[PDB]
Amino acid sequence: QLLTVDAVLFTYHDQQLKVLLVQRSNHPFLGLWGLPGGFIDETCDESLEQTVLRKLAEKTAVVPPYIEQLCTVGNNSRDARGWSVTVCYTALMSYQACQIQIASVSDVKWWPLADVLQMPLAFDHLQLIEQARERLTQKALYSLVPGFALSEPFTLPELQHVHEVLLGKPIQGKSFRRRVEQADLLIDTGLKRTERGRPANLYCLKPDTASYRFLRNLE
Amino acid sequence: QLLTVDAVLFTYHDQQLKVLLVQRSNHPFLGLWGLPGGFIDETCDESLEQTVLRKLAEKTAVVPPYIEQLCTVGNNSRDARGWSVTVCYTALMSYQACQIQIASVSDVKWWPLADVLQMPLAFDHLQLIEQARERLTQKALYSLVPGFALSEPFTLPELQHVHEVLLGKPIQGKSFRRRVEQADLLIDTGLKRTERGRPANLYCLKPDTASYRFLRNLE
DNA sequence: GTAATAGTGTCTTTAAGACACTATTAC
DNA sequence: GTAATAGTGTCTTAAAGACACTATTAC
Ligand code: NA
Repeated sequence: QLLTVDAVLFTYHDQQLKVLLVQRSNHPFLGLWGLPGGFIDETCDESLEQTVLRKLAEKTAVVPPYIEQLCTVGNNSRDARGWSVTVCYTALMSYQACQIQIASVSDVKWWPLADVLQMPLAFDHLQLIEQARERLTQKALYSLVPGFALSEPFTLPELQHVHEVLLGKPIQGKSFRRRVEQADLLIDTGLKRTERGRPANLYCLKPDTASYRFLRNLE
Repeated sequence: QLLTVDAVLFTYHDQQLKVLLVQRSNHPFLGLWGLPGGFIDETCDESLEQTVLRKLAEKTAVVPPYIEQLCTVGNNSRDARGWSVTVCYTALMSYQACQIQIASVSDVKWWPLADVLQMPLAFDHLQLIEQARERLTQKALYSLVPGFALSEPFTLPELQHVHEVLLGKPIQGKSFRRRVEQADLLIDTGLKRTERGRPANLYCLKPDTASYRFLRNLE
């Protein structure tokens, strides 16, 4: 081993992306903010994914609905002690699902993505986060994967705004709706949610939203 | 460490993909065919990529023009001797650039992709290879990355046929030519290659072919 | 009624598919 | 001339952009 498994976990709340951060309880950089993650445990971990799920669960108490391997970083500069390797994942979950737990804890917090990009973070985690969010931004163009950051069920303009924040620009609502109906990835619950407008349909994500990719990108 | 760094290295020759295999010089499964790869050497390797390149160069004497990290596999099943982690890459290079040297050698061979899918390979390298070509097949739909498997310069129908083999079906020549023209990724050498037909333009790949993605997928 | 937010109709625009038509070589 | 392979012109199709329109709530 000597290897590490980290995760960049995103969610959406307050019309913004937040990212889960954990304050190191060990040297070096004890008390610096970093990504959740840690060493492999061969007694309970049977795959790398099992590890990153365990590290997340140990902080949020829930297994997130979406988890993709992002990349692995390894070199002799990211850590002053020498050669270090991290297998990094990207994940999405809903904010309510775990806000309650992380709040009664001080070494764990949802941070506003936008802020984070200004905080000094452990090792190369800032870069990893940027990489994660870039890849996420890509998925905004050709999947409905961002949906996994919402609570279920959700309205279509909720989903849309999440995409909009990721692309940093508005999206033709009509285009979005067309794509959604076509891709046949949402389950209409028949319920509605009203918030200062016409009541909007509430939908749940079909599982294969994770694997489904659009043939054309948005712009 | 204890980690390993492998590569699925493809090329194209005789209207088919071949993949570089290396016969294990060590136990276990000594003499079984597997991917080129190996341990990290902290004296001379400074990033993971430097490792994989060194492992490839040690067998081909050529640094491949395209290399992207595929994924990292780690669990307790793929190796009977317990927990095992491989960081695996996908690479492309041209066949002639390398054939000469590797024929001089016996524990190294270009294999026809189509065949490899039948012979037994070390550990989980079969799956890795399939992931590799699956993703390569994806790139055929929305990049010109397959080009890196050809020798420079090459004709557009040469490039096209490579895509066609990856997609396992024929492609509309006009569509391809439009896409290529629009993406402004080829350099016309003003040279021509005549082979049983009208002479065809010879082209070189602009470096940024590696990162360029089309807005719409082919079908 | 109005303000607000959800959702549609429909036209224009983009880029791919289909495929017949031309071009340039060896013979 | 024919056969072969490279490359075009152009109509049709699929799916996004733009944007005016209707719908359904709270007040
Ligand atoms: Na990866």
